[PDB]
Amino acid sequence: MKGTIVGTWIKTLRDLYGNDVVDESLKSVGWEPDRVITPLEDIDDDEVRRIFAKVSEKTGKNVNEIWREVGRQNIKTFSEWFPSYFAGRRLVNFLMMMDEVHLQLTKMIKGATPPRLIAKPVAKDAIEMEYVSKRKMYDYFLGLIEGSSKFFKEEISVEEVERGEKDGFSRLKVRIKFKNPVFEYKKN
Ligand code: HEM
Repeated sequence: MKGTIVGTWIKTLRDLYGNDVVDESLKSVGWEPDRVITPLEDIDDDEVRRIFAKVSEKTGKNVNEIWREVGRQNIKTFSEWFPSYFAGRRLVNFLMMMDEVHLQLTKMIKGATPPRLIAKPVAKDAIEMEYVSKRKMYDYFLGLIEGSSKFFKEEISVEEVERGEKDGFSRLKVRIKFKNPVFEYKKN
């Protein structure tokens, strides 16, 4: 995982569960509770999974529940660290932009494996978005969508069409319906 993001996660964990749970979880994996993660640092994914498992243990919450909660809250952390991506944006616009954003923010890393998040209109008031990644972070993905809905104050309906692994990649396809029309048919 890219260091910058793991950093936002540590902060989000502190905002949700407190400094004691977080400092202890970090120590459990050999980290200094106040460790400084550089932007381009490549934090091992399992190491992050071990931190979340420890948070799970200490909080009594299911680890998937924690990822879901971190995803909802991390949007707020994101708007504070990367305000430029939210500045005068609408939810549909924000989401359609994500696949490109993840590519741009990892292009400086050789062999980068960002999640693919291709989205496409499928109705005047709905889009289909497919999470594709080897990391299997379904709940984080679903939580970020829910958190995004809350940030932009735009109500949505999220239908999980399919989830599973195809050719080594975990995939989750959702259909996101908005309260109002957001698309119009136009000449291709
Ligand atoms: C403007 C806010 C956002 C920024 C700056 C951002 C940035 C990033 C970056 C740099 C990574 C690390 C990728 C890697 O190390 O390979 C990441 C991971 C991830 N992002 Fe975002 N992201 C944002 C919002 C979102 C949203 C809204 C979604 C979902 C629709 C999303 C889905 C994910 C997921 C699921 C991962 C976890 C890694 C994986 O599953 O492979 N992100 N994000």
